[PDB]
Amino acid sequence: AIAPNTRVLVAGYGLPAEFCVTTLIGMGVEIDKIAVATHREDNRNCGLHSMLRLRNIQFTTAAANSEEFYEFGANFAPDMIISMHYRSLIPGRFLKLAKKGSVNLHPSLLPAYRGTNSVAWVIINGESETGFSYHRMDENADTGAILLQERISVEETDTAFSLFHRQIARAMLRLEEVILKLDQGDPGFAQLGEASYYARELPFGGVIDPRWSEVQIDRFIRAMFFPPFPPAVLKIYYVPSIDIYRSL
Amino acid sequence: MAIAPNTRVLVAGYGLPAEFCVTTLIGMGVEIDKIAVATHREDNRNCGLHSMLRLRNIQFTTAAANSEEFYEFGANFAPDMIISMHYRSLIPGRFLKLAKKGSVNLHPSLLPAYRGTNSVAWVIINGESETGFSYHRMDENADTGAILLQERISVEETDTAFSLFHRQIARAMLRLEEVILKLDQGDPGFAQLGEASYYARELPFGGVIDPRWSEVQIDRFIRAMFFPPFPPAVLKIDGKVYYVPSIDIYRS
Repeated sequence: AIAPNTRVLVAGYGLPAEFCVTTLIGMGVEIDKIAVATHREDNRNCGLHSMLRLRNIQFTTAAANSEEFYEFGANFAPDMIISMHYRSLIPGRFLKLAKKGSVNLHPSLLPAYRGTNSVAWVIINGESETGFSYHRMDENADTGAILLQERISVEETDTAFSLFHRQIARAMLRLEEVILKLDQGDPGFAQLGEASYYARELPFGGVIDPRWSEVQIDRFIRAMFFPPFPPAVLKIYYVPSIDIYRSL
Repeated sequence: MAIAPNTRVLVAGYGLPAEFCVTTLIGMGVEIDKIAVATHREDNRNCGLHSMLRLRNIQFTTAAANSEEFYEFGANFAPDMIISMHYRSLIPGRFLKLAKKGSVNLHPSLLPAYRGTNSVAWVIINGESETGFSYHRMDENADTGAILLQERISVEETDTAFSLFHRQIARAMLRLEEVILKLDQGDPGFAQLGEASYYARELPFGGVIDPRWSEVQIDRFIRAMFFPPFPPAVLKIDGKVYYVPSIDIYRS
């Protein structure tokens, strides 16, 4: 099992966090030993919210930088903090509340592909491999000792949509193991190699430059595929697949 | 090895396992227009799913499993496979027929042991030290058909219905991808073997401790009734009803 009377704060959003809470209940962690920091109910975060309400699990939606959020942590007094797709930077003072520390899920092999749109940028740049990294957190983004990584092959037929969902699914299959490592106080290993980073913004503002090769265009199209967001644009109009691009 | 291109997969399901199943199928490269979901009305446990369906524009029905609307929904979609993930109505033989590659259902017992519906509680109540889950091809009957995948889960002294139910889901989801690939490849699965047993829908002994049971049976029953937000096991002392504490406190 996990050490009894262990207190776990999950900071998270969506399925990953719903799945994490599920896993924790499965490892024996009591309800009063669990707490969730999240964001408001929306069309990705409804499962989490409906579970929090049904099972009466204490939670906050307060902003990560608010005194209300800090107090939610201090009143709970966690042993560990798990970040599952939490969308805001968690201040150092908050992370410091967790006496056994924390773990975040990042869908790249860090220090490669820090930032956001990792799954989109992996496809554009033509990577044959990506993966995910579970890592210990510090005050900074995507930094800290690696507890676990798994390599994910990128396919020629992958879109951002498919790679995003495979990222989640595969990452979940290693979560239990990761919580143990955190519980056992595994220090993990330092990040190393060639670090890269990519921004909030939508790659090339979602528009296809026609001076690119057919190979890069196809990749851009695939990386911009993410329903219900609009797909890539050509100018001459809307291009969700290479066939439709070949039709034009 | 990857799922066949243009595979068409209908998912009949409810709650997280179904949401996770769809996540699993999209990550395996099954395209959205080639996914369909049959589920029930939106309620607490099914929001995750309903919101996904709506956000990603995945076609779905909530029609009753025995309704003509449901049959036609399947017929029109024309699945290669059907995957049941905590679907709550018996799917008729004629619907399952539509899937050329057939179907799979997730059941949280080592079938044919613990057919029926409070598998987790009954496993605890009977003092099993070992249970598991079963992925199986469906036919017209409930809990019948060839096994594609069984995995063992051990039951602990500290397990409750709550803990075990959630470990059943978590652990079962980790074999899902593999099971979809078994169906992809036409694995026939293997006939069910061993002693069958069965348990009905109504809550074991109406949620009530019989004080004449031994300490060890009462221990088990209190654990099997622990499932928030539902009320725990009940003890009657001098014709006067009491809610039991958590086994933690019961054990002192």
